[PDB]
Parts: sequence; C-alpha cells; structure tokens
Amino acid sequence: SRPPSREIDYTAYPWFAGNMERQQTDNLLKSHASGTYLIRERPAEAERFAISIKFNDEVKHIKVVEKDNWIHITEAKKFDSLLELVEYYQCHSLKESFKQLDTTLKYPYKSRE
Repeated sequence: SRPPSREIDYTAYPWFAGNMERQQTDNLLKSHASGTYLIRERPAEAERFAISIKFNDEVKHIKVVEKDNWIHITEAKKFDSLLELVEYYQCHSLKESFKQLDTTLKYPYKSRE
C-alpha cells in the first residue's frame, strides 16, 4: 500500500457523511443549532462533493468543485486538497465569499467533536 493511487480518507472524519440524501440533510440540521456543519458525498459528474451547514435557523448548501488536482467552492480561495479547503474556512469566517453567512465550523452533525 502506498500514498498514491488514492485520495484522502475524508470518511474517517466525524463531519463526513458519505452517500447522503437531500431530504436527510434537512432533517439532520432541522433541530440542530446555528453552528452545525457536515459534508455529503453524492455521485455527480459536475459537483463531486457538497456541503451543508446550519445558521440563522436555516440549512444552507454549498457547492464544491474539483479539477486538475485542485478544489475550491468559489473563486475567492483555491486549494490543492479538500482538507486545506475545509480546514482554512473552519477557523476563519466564510463571510469573504458569503456576505450573508459569517459563521465557521463549530459543531459536527453527530454530537460534539
């Protein structure tokens, strides 16, 4: 076994939900507070991975794009791996891209990391 011929085990993380449904996402953060983040994994030709956070008593959805060994939800900050992308905006507010959304990754969708 070698590092290459694969990617990062994002599933190992507590905030990762592989094979998630749209209806499930809503019911997931339907009771949660304004500070619940979770990343889904749906088989799509355009958007590989997707994000769903809760804030202002609402469940928002972000789009993630990956190409040429790069990843970025928007054209504000580019990254090489999904980790660098989520790890960067987890400590700093994402208001830079979402003027309306100024919240960072606080609590997961399982309990409390």
